[PDB]
Amino acid sequence: MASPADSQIQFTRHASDVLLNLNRLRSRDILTDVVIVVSREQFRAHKTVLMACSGLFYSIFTDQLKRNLSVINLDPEINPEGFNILLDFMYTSRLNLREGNIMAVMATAMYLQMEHVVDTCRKFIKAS
Amino acid sequence: MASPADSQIQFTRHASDVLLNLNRLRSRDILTDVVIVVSREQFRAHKTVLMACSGLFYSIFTDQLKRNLSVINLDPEINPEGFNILLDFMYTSRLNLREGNIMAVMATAMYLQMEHVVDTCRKFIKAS
Ligand SMILES: Cn1ccc2c(ccn2CC(=O)Nc2ccncc2Cl)c1=O
Ligand SMILES: Cn1ccc2c(ccn2CC(=O)Nc2ccncc2Cl)c1=O
Repeated sequence: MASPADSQIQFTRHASDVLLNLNRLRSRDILTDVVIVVSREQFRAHKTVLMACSGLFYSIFTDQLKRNLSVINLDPEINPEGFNILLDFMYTSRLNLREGNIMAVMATAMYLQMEHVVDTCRKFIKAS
Repeated sequence: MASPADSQIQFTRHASDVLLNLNRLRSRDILTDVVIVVSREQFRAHKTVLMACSGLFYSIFTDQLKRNLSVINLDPEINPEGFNILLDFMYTSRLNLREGNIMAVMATAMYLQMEHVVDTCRKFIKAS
């Protein structure tokens, strides 16, 4: 006895509402379970959201060896501004690309294994 | 120095992709942190997603007194089928309403404090 997801009532704003509420929990540090250290800066997040948005974080936390880490030290060459823009993106679906930050954002998205964002960065370069 | 979310590049499928990947993590029991007990049945979930989708779970886990609970026993009158349909909805944006399940689903959504789903249930009744 079943009901295929395809025949069910679609709530067109549900996914966007969930992501906005996850961002609100991040803003209040509710159930955050990791600190991402990026040179002199620290960013708290939900490992579930990191894994949902990044090949790097997916590959780290899917491994039972690293599943329970509370601190991740990113590569020391990663631009914290680049990382912060992408973390915002993960929690908002909005990507802040500017002439001043495109190379930092693109290099960081390559490291985080966010292929659709890297492609978008290549589109932004083609448009400037 | 800032960039308002409103002037930023919108990824129209990002929120839906995040929610599908959270559902995949739930399907593999990766970083689930609660068991919801509903009479004879048990359902594992992510407290962050429960809080994002339900006034009842928001109010429970926002309280530092209950923030760390690993087990929630729902009211013994809650229909496990009703609960399972709504948990699926939380993780998919798809709501399985049928003549056979509408009253169970609506009663459960009232208990979970999911006002937009209760309203939709009232619309389904008006249409049958
Ligand atoms: C190249 N690459 C690799 C991974 C990736 C992206 C963009 C987002 N993600 C995360 C992801 O797929 N997570 C995931 C996949 C299956 N089950 C659960 C989860 Cl959480 C990417 O571009
Ligand atoms: C009546 N009612 C109450 C709550 C509710 C719904 C539907 C989803 N939610 C969850 C929610 O708002 N969560 C939330 C709010 C602020 N900051 C973080 C989070 Cl996570 C509802 O219909």
